[PDB]
Order: sequence, then structure tokens, then C-alpha cells
Amino acid sequence: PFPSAVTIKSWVDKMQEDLVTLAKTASGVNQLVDIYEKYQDLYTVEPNNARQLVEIAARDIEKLLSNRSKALVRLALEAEKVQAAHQWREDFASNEVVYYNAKDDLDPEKEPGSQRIKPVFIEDANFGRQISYQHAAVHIPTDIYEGSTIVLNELNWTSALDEVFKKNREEDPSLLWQVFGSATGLARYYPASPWVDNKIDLYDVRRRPWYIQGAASPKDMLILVDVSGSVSGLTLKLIRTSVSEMLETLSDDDFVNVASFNSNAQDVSCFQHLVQANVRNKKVLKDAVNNITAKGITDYKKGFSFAFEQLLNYNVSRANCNKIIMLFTDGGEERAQEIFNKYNKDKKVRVFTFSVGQHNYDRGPIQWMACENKGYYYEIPSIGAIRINTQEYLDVLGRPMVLAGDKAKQVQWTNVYLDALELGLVITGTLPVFNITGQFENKTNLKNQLILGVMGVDVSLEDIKRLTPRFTLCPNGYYFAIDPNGYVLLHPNLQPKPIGVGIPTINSQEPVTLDFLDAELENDIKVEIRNKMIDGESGEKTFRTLVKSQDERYIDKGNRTYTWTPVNGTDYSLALVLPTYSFYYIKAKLEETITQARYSETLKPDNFEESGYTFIAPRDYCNDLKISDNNTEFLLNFNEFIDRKTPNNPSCNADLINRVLLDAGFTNELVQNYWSKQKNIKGVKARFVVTDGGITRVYPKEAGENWQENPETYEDSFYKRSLDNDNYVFTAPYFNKSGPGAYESGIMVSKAVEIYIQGKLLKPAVVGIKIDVNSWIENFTKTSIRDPCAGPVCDCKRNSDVMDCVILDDGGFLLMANHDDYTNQIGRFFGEIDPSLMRHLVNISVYAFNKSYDYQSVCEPCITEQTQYFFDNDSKSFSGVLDCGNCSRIFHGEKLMNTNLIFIMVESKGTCPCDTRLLIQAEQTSDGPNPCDMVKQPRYRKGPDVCFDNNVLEDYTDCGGVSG
Ligand SMILES: *[C@@H]1O[C@H](CO)[C@@H](O[C@@H]2O[C@H](CO)[C@@H](O[C@@H]3O[C@H](CO)[C@@H](O)[C@H](O)[C@H]3NC(C)=O)[C@H](O)[C@H]2NC(C)=O)[C@H](O)[C@H]1NC(C)=O
Ligand SMILES: *[C@@H]1O[C@H](CO)[C@@H](O[C@@H]2O[C@H](CO)[C@@H](O)[C@H](O)[C@H]2NC(C)=O)[C@H](O)[C@H]1NC(C)=O
Ligand SMILES: *[C@@H]1O[C@H](CO)[C@@H](O[C@@H]2O[C@H](CO)[C@@H](O)[C@H](O)[C@H]2NC(C)=O)[C@H](O)[C@H]1NC(C)=O
Ligand SMILES: *[C@@H]1O[C@H](CO)[C@@H](O[C@@H]2O[C@H](CO)[C@@H](O)[C@H](O)[C@H]2NC(C)=O)[C@H](O)[C@H]1NC(C)=O
Ligand SMILES: *[C@@H]1O[C@H](CO)[C@@H](O)[C@H](O)[C@H]1NC(C)=O
Ligand SMILES: [Ca+2]
Repeated sequence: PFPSAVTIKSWVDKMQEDLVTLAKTASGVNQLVDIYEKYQDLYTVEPNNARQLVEIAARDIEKLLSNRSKALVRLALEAEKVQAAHQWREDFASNEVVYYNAKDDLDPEKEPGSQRIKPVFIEDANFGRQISYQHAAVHIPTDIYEGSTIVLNELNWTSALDEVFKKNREEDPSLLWQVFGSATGLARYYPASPWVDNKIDLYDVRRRPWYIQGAASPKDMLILVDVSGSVSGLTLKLIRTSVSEMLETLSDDDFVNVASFNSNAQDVSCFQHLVQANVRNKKVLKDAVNNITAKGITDYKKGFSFAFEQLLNYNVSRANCNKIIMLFTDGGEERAQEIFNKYNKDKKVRVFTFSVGQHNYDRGPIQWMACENKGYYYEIPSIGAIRINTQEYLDVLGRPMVLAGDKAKQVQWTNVYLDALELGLVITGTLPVFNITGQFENKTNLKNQLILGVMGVDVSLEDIKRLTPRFTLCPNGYYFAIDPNGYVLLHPNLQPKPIGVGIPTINSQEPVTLDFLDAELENDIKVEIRNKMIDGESGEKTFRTLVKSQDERYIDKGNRTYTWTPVNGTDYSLALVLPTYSFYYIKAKLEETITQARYSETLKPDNFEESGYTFIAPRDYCNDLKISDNNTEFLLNFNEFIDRKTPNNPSCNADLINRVLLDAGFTNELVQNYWSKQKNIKGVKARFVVTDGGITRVYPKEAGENWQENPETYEDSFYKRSLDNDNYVFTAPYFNKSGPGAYESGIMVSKAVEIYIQGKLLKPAVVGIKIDVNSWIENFTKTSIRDPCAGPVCDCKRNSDVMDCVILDDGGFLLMANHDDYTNQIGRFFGEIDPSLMRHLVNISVYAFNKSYDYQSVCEPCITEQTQYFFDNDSKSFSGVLDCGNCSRIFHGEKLMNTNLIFIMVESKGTCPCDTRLLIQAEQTSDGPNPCDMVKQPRYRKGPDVCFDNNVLEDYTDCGGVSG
């Protein structure tokens, strides 16, 4: 029969007592506590003033960005002057311009006016590529010829930029790239490196996001696509491709909507008013455009009366400047003067008309439409012209800002994106270069209304991470930065991968934009904090929050303090996250050389046998010291650097080395004093200790090989979980993996060491014990059953036909069970085993499911969706019958004290046959939030407030029709 409540309570208490006493008397929690207090005077406890740390880091970031901006300013000034001094030569001798071309074979062994350079590249670990500091490299795309009179002249006058490149690199030796995009297509970057290796190069500097950002202002684009009968065939395909390519030239500050009209206008997609050009809204628009079919009779007066009306909707968020209309058609007869005179008579909306396809229609009304209203006229007769014709409109948009003068020259930083030359995540500062030919004397201003190009300097996210040190903080603490759009400049979750836009269809260029709410669990307080950081305010917030574990299988509850201050002079805002225990940290004392030598003796490779297999985190301690992926090489390197020259050396971080050696001494003292006394423990497979300061030691040698955790202590998930929890934490092993299962490695349970210096609280180290599966299962079996209770089993035997005994963790994964096949399935989620039982537990509020979306994830032909189950009711007791289909199974669940395990004893599914749709806990490729519903309630984003959208001097006489 079903055991009584007092009997099962006693049974759970016995199992608890056994496990907790084994863990406490095997891993020396009190032992390390006593060691830490009684080895005082070798360290001091220093405060962590968040208001000071975040301000210092913000000031450092501001200084770095000002350094990066001064180079742009001086480069732009020099380029403007050199263009002002240039003479337009036409007769170029075969050797008059000298450059590298950055795309020629280095060994040709062999032009109209150019002489190539054979440069020398040695190496540079700062870039990873092979670079030359002697001269700059020029990239000319495949389409544009390098012998044209328009390209040779720039190849000549831009040659003066190399001196300023060298001057900037010698003033600030940390400059990565210094690129000068040109209006003709060529790009000049200072460190001479070969271009990226069918290998055809489609790169065009005039389409990169930084160039587009620096060449114009945020736009309000409304593409108007003609879908009448006449555009059927090749014209429709060209229109679709051209619209997609035009959508590709849009940033997050830009708002766009695509409409269509044969005889009555309609929105092409679910959007109705306007959407910002994210990576997802753009995909929605592209798919809706690719679904377009052509049928009907053209009606311009009903399409423009629709475009102008959606350009007047102010209930929604928009860039509120540069209201432009794109007309994609073939040709017609109606110019529709009445519509323009009615809607746009003061001429505040630009109109760009495109004549797509190969035909013989009247290209007359559309040229007049692009002429009367501000705009330019384009013709796309083939796929080749699509790129240039779609990218050219920025030249037209750039006139107001150049006419503004030396007021639009403001440095703007792009979103995080993967570098073209493979440096990883970078951000580029952009400064436009104006045309000042004949500036001193008021003679020429007709062609001075077009930009020469955009200057750009790249700063890597590694620099910004280096400006924010994290090793004085607890692993749970971290830094993050937010831009006005809400995306993260810095975040631990952010990874160098393109953002998943949707489910991968069967059979790097895009910016990496990850929102703050999409990098952590969304919470009500975290939205207010995000809004405050966007507004640019400084404040403190302490609140209870749910934090996802690093392994992403668990959710644990902790106290966190958010401190944020704006990076003044820059749109970005910086914030610091600190748990309560992280407010105080241990700083190692200088001590003496004898102590350093004694501590260095501990972790030598020959000393593994006594100390245990030692892991050292790959943290850079010296500039010459090189971190390695394999921990053995790094440990050998650290040993030889410490022993060979000095424990403390110039150009090395004294604090980090002192902390590491102090931790090594503490760990060796622990092991030799306590662990060595008990050579073998029946319940314990292995004893390991993980300590802040990047050292990990496990006593058994076989366990060291079995140990699969990250060498870095901060990256360990179990370490962070033990920090968050004040009780013993059990970590479920991985199931059906290449790594050894929980039969040779055991079950990992970890308890955090708590230190009380003065009244302060410190949690420097975490200890763990690996539990033998065999000892655990036999102990679980013997205590559960009562020998004289009854003939039929009152509790589970080794293989109970009826009664089922399984103990679960907070995540719900199975750690121990009576059944043999269940024990073969240790480490698996308890779903796929008794899914109806899990659904009942969730329904009665035993576990709480919280789902999220990972956007930077890779699948097999993407956004995935993850689920993470946690305990949510702190009631130690739950019972009930399952009320199964036509039946009912009785269960009782008791949680095992501190250890956090939960034992549930229920009947087998033979008794009451329920349905088994599994409750899966993995990540399943799932498309993310519907964009259509998310645009109705947008998030809060601050927007640039500097727009140059009109000047009255602007000469709109270059409309294009006349010049063709
Ligand atoms: C655009 O191309 C032109 C051709 O290379 C360059 O103009 C030439 O610059 C040369 C620099 O070596 C000048 O040579 C020197 O000029 C001085 C006058 O200061 C004279 O004594 C000599 O002609 C000569 N001597 C020296 C000191 O080497 C050429 O006079 C000059 N003229 C030509 C041939 O066009 C420009 O440099 C280039 N533009 C930019 C901005 O780089
Ligand atoms: C950035 O500079 C601003 C200047 O506006 C600083 O803000 C000032 O802070 C000082 C003392 O902290 C006060 O005397 C001023 O009244 C503040 N001005 C305000 C309210 O804007 C700010 O300290 C700097 N921020 C950083 C990151 O150091
Ligand atoms: C939203 O925009 C629409 C048009 O874009 C406008 O509709 C008005 O709605 C209010 C109340 O909802 C009513 O007075 C009328 O239906 C509309 N006003 C007019 C045309 O007189 C309005 O600008 C916005 N609606 C709201 C919610 O204010
Ligand atoms: C994720 O977990 C949190 C904490 O359990 C959820 O918040 C609770 O939701 C339940 C109902 O699901 C309410 O009864 C509680 O009052 C909520 N607590 C708080 C503090 O709001 C949260 O709703 C879960 N879901 C997601 C996906 O966010
Ligand atoms: C700014 O550059 C100066 C030299 O130009 C340098 O001393 C300083 O460290 C730089 N600031 C940074 C990189 O934060
Ligand atoms: Ca037609």
C-alpha cells in the first residue's frame, strides 16, 4: 500500500541526513572556513564602490572614444585640404600613381597609369592577419575599373592620407583600422593587408553600414511598388530583387514600409503604418515582396494618395525626418499633378522614381515626377545595375548636411557588427568628408554639394572589455552597456555570431544587434532600468530577480544590485551588476618572496600527486605571458615564468599573481591537512575545490581526466549556482553524450564556502563532491523498503513491478531512481519518462516553466526557444492522485532539505495508462516573436535628434533625366 506521511518523511530525512553529512564531512566547508580566518593578515578586504567603479569605467570608455574621434577629425581635415589642392589631370603616364591594390597576387612575376607595390608583411597578433605599416592598401571592387580617369585622380590625391595614417598610428599605437570610403567605390585602409580570401568579391564600401550612417540622416522611406499587369515577367523579378537590395541599405534608426498598387493600394505585409528597419521587420518585408504577383491596370493617383497618407501618420514612432518615397515601376503616361499639388505643395517629401526592366514604354512622366519634387531618376535594365542604382540615393540625401557646413561633422558610432577583415565584433566611428574645392573664393558651389566620402576608425569590443576589469568582481557580477536603441554594446551573453532572423529554410554582413531584454530574462524592473539607461540617467536599483544559469538548464533566484551611469559625451550608457556578497572582495598581500616560492612549489607538475590535478584559469598575468586553450601548456608557462626570473616582475599584474599564489597555498594546505588523511571514501568518487582566483584542484588522478569543467572559475556554471544558493546544490550529469556518463564520473554536488571577516560576508571558494552512482542507488534502495511491512512491497524494490521511486532536482532532471532502466537514464529530464506526471507537477505549481529565446544559435536545416524549470513554492510537501485518463495514481513528494532534491513516489503507468506527449526541456528551433504583433507595442528607443533634411540653397537641378 501507499506509505504513511510520517514514514515517507522519516525516509526522506534519513536520505537527507546521509547525503548532507557525507558532503559536509568529505568536502571541508568548515575546514576552508577555518583556514581562511586563521590565515588572515595575508590579505585585506576592500570595498566595491559601484558608483565609483561604473563612473571610472565610463570615463575610460569616453577617453578611448575621444582618442578614436580625434584621428577622424584630423583625417577629415587633411583629406578636405588635399582635395582642395588637387588638379584634375587627364593624361596619366603608365607610372604616375603608385599603390598596392590589396587584391593582386603577391607573386605575379610580370597598368594604364598605375604601378603596383610589392610590400612586406611580417605578422601582427593584434590583427591576426599579416600587415604592413609602410603604406596604405586600396580596395577597388570588381565592377569598377581601376584605370578610369575618375579612379586614377582619387588614387593620386588620397596618397597624402598615408602620412596622417602613420601619424595617428604612432600617436595611438592601439588603432586597428583607418578606412576612407570614397564616393567612387575605392577604400583606403592604413595597415596594408590583403583582401579577404568562387571567391568573387561583391564588397562595395558605399553600401557598408558605417558609410550609410555617415553619408546621410535617418530616413522615413515608403517603397511604392507597381504591381500592374505590364510589370509581369522579368520586370517583376528585377523589381523584387531591387526592393530587397534597397531594404538592405537601411539601419535601425530608419523606418520603412513597403506598399503596392495595381488599381487600389494596399500594404504588402502585415504592417500598416511604418516599422523600424530591424533585422526581422526587414525579413518580413522581403518575404512579402517576394510573394508579390502582378495583375491589374496602373492607377498612380491612388498609390501616391496612399503613400503620402502613410507618410502623415504620427500615432506611431518614426525618425520624423527625411520623408522619402520610392516608386518602382516601368513607365507610364500619367504624371498626376493634382496629387502632388494637393499633398506635397511646399515640397517636404522627396520622390525617387525607378524605371525597372527592359521595355519601350514612356519614361517621361516619372522623370518629371522626380524633377518637380526633390529627387533623382534611376534606370535598372539588368541585375548588374541594381546595386549601384539602389545605393546612389544617399548622394542625393547628403546635400542638406553638406550645405549645413561644419555642423554636420559629428562622429557617429555604428552598431556592433562583424568586421569585414575578420577582427570580430567592432564598432566604427564615421565622419563625413565634405567638398571644399574653391571654398575660400566664392566661385564654385555647384558640385560642392556632394560628399567626398566617409572616414572610419574601428575599435574592437576587446578594448572596451579591457577597460572594464571583472576579476575584482564576483563571477555573478558583470558589466553591460546600452545604446539608445536598447542594444547591448557589452554583455556576457553577446557572442560573435549573426543574429538569428527566423527558422532556417530547407535547401556576417548584417549587424549584430541584441536587445538588453533579449540577452537576459525579461522582468518588469529590467524594463524600467532599460528605459532609464536609454534616457541617460544615473541611478541605483536593488531587487529580487531570476537569473539563468550558464549551462542554461536551470533558473536560480538571487539578489542583484543594478548601478548605471551615462557615458557622458556618448549615446551609450554603462551599467554594473553586483550581487550582495560581491560588495566585498579579497585582495592579496605583498607578503614575501619566501611565501611566493612556497606557493609556487605547490602547483608544479611533479607535485600533482600530492596536491591533485591542478587547473589554472587562463587569465593574462603578464604581457609576454601567452594564454593557451590547453590548460597544461598555460600551467607549464606560468610555472616557468614564476620560477625562472621572479614571482613579481615589471609589465605584470601583481594583484592577479598574488591572488593566484595565495589561493594555491590555501588549496594545498587544505588538501594536505584534510583530504590526504582519508585516502578513499566509499561514498565519494572525488573531492574537488574551485576558488575565486582561477585555481581548481581535484584529489584523484582519474577524476582529473574525468573533469570536464572550464579551466576558468568564472565560466563554471556550478560555481555560480553555488554562489547564488545558501544550500547544497546538485548538478545533473549530461545524458546520451560523448563524454562519460554518471557511472565513471559520478554525480556532482557543490556547496559554497562562506567567510565572515569582521561583519562582512565573503564567498571566495566552492567545494564539490562526486557521488558514486552504485553507493547512492544501494543506499536509496535499502532505506526505502520495510522488510516486515507486508507481503506485497510497501516501497520500491530493485525492480518494483508497481511502485515507482524517483528523486529529482530543481531542474527536474533524474538523478536517482529505483528502476534499472531509469538508472540507465540518469541525467535525463524527467519528461520523456513520465510526461503526464511532470504536467501534473507543473499544474499544481511544483515547478515553474519560464521560456525565452536565444537569437544567436545555430541549427541543422536561427532562433531557438529554451525552457528552464525551477521550484516555485517553497512547500516541502505535496501529495495527491494523478486523476489519469479513467484512473488515478497516488504520489507524495518530499523535498530533501538543504540539498534541494525532491523525492516523489508514485504508481507505475501500468496501473493507470495516461497519454505521453513528452514535455521536452531542450531548445527547439522555434521562430521568435511574431513581428506583426510586436510592432503594435514597440519597445522604448531614443532616437537621434540631429537631422538635416532641407536647405533652401540646395540645387535640385540634378534630377537625372536631363543628364542621360
Ligand atoms: C598627383 O600627381 C602628381 C604626379 O605625381 C603629383 O604632382 C607632382 O609632385 C611631385 C612630387 O615629387 C613634384 O615633383 C617635384 O616638384 C618640385 C616643386 O616643388 C620640383 O622641384 C620638381 O618638379 C620635383 N622635385 C622634387 C622635390 O622631387 C611634381 O612637380 C608634381 N608635378 C607633376 C609631375 O604633376 C602630385 O603629388 C599628386 N597629388 C598628390 C596630392 O599627391
Ligand atoms: C560626466 O560629466 C557630467 C557633466 O554634466 C557629470 O555630471 C555632473 O556630476 C558632477 C558631480 O558628479 C556635478 O557637479 C554636476 O552637477 C553633474 N552634472 C549633471 C547633473 O549632468 C558626470 O559626473 C560625468 N559622468 C561620468 C560618467 O563621470
Ligand atoms: C490615430 O491616427 C488616426 C489617423 O491616423 C486618427 O484617427 C482619429 O481617431 C480619433 C479617436 O480615435 C477620432 O477623433 C477620429 O477617428 C480620428 N481623428 C480625426 C481624423 O478627426 C488619430 O490621429 C489617431 N487616433 C487617436 C487614438 O487619437
Ligand atoms: C517566470 O517565472 C516568474 C516567477 O515564477 C513568473 O512570475 C509569476 O507568475 C505566476 C503565474 O505564472 C504568478 O502567480 C506570480 O505572481 C508571478 N510572480 C511575480 C513575481 O510576478 C513569470 O510570470 C514566469 N513567466 C515568464 C515567461 O516570465
Ligand atoms: C588616449 O591616448 C593617449 C595617447 O594619445 C593615451 O595616453 C591614453 O591612454 C589613451 N586613452 C585610452 C586608450 O583610454
Ligand atoms: Ca502598367
